[PDB]
Amino acid sequence: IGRSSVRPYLEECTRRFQEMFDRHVVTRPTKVELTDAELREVIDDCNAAVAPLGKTVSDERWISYVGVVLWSQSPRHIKDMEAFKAVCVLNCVTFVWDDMDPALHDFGLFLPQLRKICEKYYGPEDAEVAYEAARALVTSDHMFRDSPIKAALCTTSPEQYFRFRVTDIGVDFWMKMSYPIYRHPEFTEHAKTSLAARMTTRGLTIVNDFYSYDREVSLGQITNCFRLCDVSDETAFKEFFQARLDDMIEDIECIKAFDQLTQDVFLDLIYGNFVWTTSNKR
Amino acid sequence: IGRSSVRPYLEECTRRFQEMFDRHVVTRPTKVELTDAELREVIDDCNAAVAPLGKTVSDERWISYVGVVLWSQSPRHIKDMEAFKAVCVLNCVTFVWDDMDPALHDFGLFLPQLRKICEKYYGPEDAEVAYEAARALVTSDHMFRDSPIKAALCTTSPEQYFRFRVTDIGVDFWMKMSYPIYRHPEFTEHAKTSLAARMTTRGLTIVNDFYSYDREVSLGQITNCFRLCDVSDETAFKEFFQARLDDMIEDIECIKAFDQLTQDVFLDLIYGNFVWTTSN
Ligand code: NA
Ligand code: NA
Repeated sequence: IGRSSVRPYLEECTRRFQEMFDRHVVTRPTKVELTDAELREVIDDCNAAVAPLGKTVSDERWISYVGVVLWSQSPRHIKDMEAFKAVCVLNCVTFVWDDMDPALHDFGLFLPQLRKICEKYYGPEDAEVAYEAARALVTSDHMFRDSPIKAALCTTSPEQYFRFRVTDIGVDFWMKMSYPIYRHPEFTEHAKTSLAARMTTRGLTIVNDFYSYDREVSLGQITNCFRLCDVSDETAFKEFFQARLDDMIEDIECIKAFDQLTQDVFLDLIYGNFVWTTSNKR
Repeated sequence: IGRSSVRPYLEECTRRFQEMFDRHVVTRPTKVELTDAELREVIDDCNAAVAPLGKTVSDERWISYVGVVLWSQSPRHIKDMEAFKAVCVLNCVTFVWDDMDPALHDFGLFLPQLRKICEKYYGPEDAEVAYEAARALVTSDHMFRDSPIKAALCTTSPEQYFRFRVTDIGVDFWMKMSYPIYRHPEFTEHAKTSLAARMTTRGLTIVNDFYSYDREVSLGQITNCFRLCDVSDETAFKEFFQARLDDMIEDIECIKAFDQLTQDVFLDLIYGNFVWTTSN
């Protein structure tokens, strides 16, 4: 990767992200703890869904995927643990699908597994909303592989890039499968209009992109907001990073105008995602 | 702000918007012609949908609303005229609902009517996608009236304002009811991810906001991007307006990376909306 690396800024940016969250969010993420029985159930369902694909995945690997759900949901407000388990399974199986060679992507085998998961854990209406979101995300992933549109949106400006990431980073899917956990009519509506996703996209994506940059550029991946700046130039990098923190701050201050429960969930998502992303486990 | 106006800029901004579309889109909108029978079918369904509200709407009002669909769809690519009629009806009855005293908003009576429209004109899955978009939009409006969240998103920055308008100005609804008109797999997916709405929100909202500004500020409505600048300050106004034209241009040039049918639809929507808005 040569000088296209954020390694020189890794510690300072980690410190600044945390400082920002401490100043602006205050409430520290907590990890939801599943019983051994609940985790086993989650993992069994994950294994079942990827079995048709001939994937064997260890518990260790599943638990490494699931941690983002354990850290980035909002334990204060959980009301439906069946829905919580659905989010665990769906998150994990999607990560596995995403890590597969796309030439092995058999949608005909995988999509009915997603449907079977949703029907197990959600009521009829919610199962359809979660399933459609999952189907929309994997379909978009397939459409945007080596696509000129992805190139155009990702390289034009931060505005076009984040617009693309509202779907691509997975947060619209996340919101559409997570609202049944909270049974909160306002949150449910913000999830369904995708306003929830639009509010949280930058705080999730900027953190994810920062910590994935070196790995991605080494693999020739273009979907990272830091590709819009000359990371090798400390002055240009610091300018850009400050602009991204300011974006995160503006979003967070606006999130604080939503009703209390909704803003707890949105902020626990953005902050919890950062805690997980930086964890030794991750 | 209550007595502000963009009247002094009306002619110049109209010319500039048109000049921009001529330079960046080139292909001009054309109006879909409904047969007499199709227009009567649309009007009859509109009337039926709003009848339970005790709402009496003139044919001329229906026609004034339906013109946005006739001008802003993409005639070169229309495949399914039943879907097209559904968008006519859904568009018109949502306008009428929007124009009513919200105290008269009986969702119990209105939502089953929207469901009936969707079930008449769309196949089963598309009927569900359209109805859910309609329901989300009208439920959103009800949640945001006088909400501190709307205030926050509309006054903070253009980024927050447009983010709110992806839903609030109706474009996500429009895409999710319009894809069955085209039956084009790529467009259908961009509509269902809402990328379609994200790409076209600024070009629709900046135009709608400019021409609705005087009416809206006089009614204390805060959902207008021009309230983010002092329209009484000519230099400030020109700077702001140029920034919004630059936003529209950037979205349009990015839209041209999409597949040809999809870009045709997106650009016909933004440019058609401008043509209808200026004639209505
Ligand atoms: Na948390
Ligand atoms: Na047109």
